Amino acid sequence: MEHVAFGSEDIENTLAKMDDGQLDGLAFGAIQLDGDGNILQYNAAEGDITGRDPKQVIGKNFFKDVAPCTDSPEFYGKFKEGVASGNLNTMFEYTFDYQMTPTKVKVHMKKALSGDSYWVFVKRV
Ligand SMILES: *C(=O)/C=C\c1ccc(O)cc1
Repeated sequence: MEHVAFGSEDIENTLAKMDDGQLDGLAFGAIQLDGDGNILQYNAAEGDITGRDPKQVIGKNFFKDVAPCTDSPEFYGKFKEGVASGNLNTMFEYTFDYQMTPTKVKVHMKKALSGDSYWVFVKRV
């Protein structure tokens, strides 16, 4: 497994050398989003969590199509402000109840090394 801890202070240099294949090795759910909210990478751990099929989520919009739960000032509002400022590093708890049993999760959003690209990390609590 990829021995990287949730909430690490350097996760972005770490998940830079990783391919999608190496991303599944993560002990937590990893989601990469472009600046518009579209999904570029989805990890199986995220899949084990949300039940969504990684292959069928890449290319879609997280806020609009896949996970309407984050369409609130408490998640999306933070993502949009983070994109606008070009710097995001925030952690919080949330509920994912769209087309699924209400599952309590820990969320960590951070700006990736790359210019317009953002990480979403999730792990059950
Ligand atoms: C609300 O967010 C429900 C579900 C959900 C589905 C997929 C992903 O990635 C997160 C959350």
